[PDB]
Amino acid sequence: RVDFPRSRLRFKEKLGEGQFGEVHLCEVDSPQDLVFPLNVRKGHPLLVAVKILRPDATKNARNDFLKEVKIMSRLKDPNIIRLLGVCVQDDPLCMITDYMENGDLNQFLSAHQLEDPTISYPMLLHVAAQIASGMRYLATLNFVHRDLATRNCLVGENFTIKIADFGMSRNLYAGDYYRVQGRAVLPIRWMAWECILMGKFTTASDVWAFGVTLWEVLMLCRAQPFGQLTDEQVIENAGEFFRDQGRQVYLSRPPACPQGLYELMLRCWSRESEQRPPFSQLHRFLAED
Ligand SMILES: O=C(CN1C(=O)C2(CCN(C(=O)c3ccc4[nH]ncc4n3)CC2)c2c(Br)cccc21)NCC(F)(F)F
Ligand SMILES: [Cl-]
Ligand SMILES: [Cl-]
Ligand SMILES: [Cl-]
Ligand SMILES: [Cl-]
Repeated sequence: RVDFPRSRLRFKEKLGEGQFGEVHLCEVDSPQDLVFPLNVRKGHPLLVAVKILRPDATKNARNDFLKEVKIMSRLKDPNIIRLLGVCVQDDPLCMITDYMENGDLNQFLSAHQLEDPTISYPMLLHVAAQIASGMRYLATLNFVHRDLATRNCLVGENFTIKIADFGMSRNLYAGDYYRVQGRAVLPIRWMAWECILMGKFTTASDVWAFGVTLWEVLMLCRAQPFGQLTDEQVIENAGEFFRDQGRQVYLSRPPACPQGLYELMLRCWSRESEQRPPFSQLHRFLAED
């Protein structure tokens, strides 16, 4: 219940610039003194990522950061960001996690093509299975992510995946969010129809977003969901799911995706939230395959 020693965090480079803070890549000085679940290979650099709140950030930003610490303090799964430690008794407030050396999954995967930098079909399924495993864990906690997408996943060594949540402000992904003055920013292309129409976010809407995330993976992250349709058309499509007159449209089957796997995606996009498969089944399907 004690702070990680802030003085042992040695800056190396900036990983991200946020509205109210920054994420740094740091080395941990003399880490064997602290093992704090640090995974140290003797005499090698222990690299960590540190999310830091600017000390002069607004009171509201500090309040939101303190709530994030509370949420993050519960998350203990190999496929979700895990806290190695925090520095919160004094400023700047910080949260420390393992460094994932290959960055976000969208940028990582889009450099690859399906093997004839390549990636095999079984490896794509292994990536997707890890995401499903992380979401399965969140579901056991009754924790709704609300923004699952490949841009919010991180890649480490050997295609290991962890689910994160960068928020909605990065310029690189601005086109993935729908902005209206005075409203929440919304990842409409990943959202179940009931999220769009009623603002109802649940584990079942996380399953829908998982279907879209799986589609992205099988597209090698080289296409945006519903990419030829306008934001207005995507919102209109949510209405068609509600109306249930056969005019709703779905993401198409990726070239890399067999029909059986596409049918799993379609189950994730069931109109009725209760008919969507649970993450325990999605993981089993993908891990067997
Ligand atoms: O994970 C979170 C929220 N959260 C993040 O998103 C990040 C990690 C990713 N990030 C980065 O800037 C970045 C970029 C390249 C990187 N390489 N290696 C690490 C790394 N980080 C944003 C900040 C973070 C840290 Br750090 C500490 C504590 C929480 C978080 N929430 C859990 C759930 F909701 F999703 F389940
Ligand atoms: Cl710091
Ligand atoms: Cl863990
Ligand atoms: Cl390809
Ligand atoms: Cl591979």
